[PDB]
Amino acid sequence: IKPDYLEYDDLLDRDEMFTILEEYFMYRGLLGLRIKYGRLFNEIKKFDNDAEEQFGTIEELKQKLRLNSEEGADNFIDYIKVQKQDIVKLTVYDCISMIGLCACVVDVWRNEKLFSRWKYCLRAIKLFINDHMLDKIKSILQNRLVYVEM
Amino acid sequence: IKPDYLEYDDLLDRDEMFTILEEYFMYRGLLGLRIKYGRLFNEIKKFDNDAEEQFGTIEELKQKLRLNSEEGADNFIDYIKVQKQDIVKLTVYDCISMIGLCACVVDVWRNEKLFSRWKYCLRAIKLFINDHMLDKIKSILQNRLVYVEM
Repeated sequence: IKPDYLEYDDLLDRDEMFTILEEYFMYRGLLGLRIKYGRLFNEIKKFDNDAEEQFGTIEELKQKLRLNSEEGADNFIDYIKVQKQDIVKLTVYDCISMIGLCACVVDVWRNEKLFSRWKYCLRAIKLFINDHMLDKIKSILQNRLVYVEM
Repeated sequence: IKPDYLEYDDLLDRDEMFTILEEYFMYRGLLGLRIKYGRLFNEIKKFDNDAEEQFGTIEELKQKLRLNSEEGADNFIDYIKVQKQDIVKLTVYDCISMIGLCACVVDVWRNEKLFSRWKYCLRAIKLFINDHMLDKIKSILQNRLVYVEM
């Protein structure tokens, strides 16, 4: 049995980055941010800052993609595919920003009670972030948590 | 990619009983019951009646097992082991009541904001309900859904 990541403070080598992200989008997407997070989820939360910088404000994105419309989730996936298509040399930081964007998007859906749309965040991550990039994100998070400790 | 089960109205061969129950406990444990459910979850919700008849009221269990205490999840698992011990020969209907019991317990934890405890419902199901029994539960649900169509 894997741990629950909601209040988890570490990122061990045996912890699977994809599972962490699944639990992150589940809890953020269903419960929201008025909940205590552990140090792990609190580090992932910091990715929101990167997202806003790379892709713009969530307000602008909400309007551009009509996120709460019937087509909103499909519009978000299309947007992610456009980014994947267009970024010439994808970096781990593009992927970090994309995780943050998914997180800001899942908030819009939660606030609207479109609870099941959190699943699209996972669909988006699988399209955009390969296993090599997941490993790089994992190592970044491990280093940042060590720095927080020390 | 499997469908989302929150608003799902069917139960097909490809839909796995354990995944359905994972999502049921996740959604009920995190969002609660003031949410639109599909026909599938609405049938599973009927298992609450079986639970109360077989195991007693949630108020009795909450007290007996000190569910919201530090030890509450472990007390719940101990209790599941007790029931399995005391049942002479387990039937599909014992397993149905047990699913309803998990559901009624997850409500108590949601209400207390012990949000990660829903995971213990899955541990309980794995201890109590084998794949043979899950198959039988699936058949029963499928039958009940046909009646709802008619």
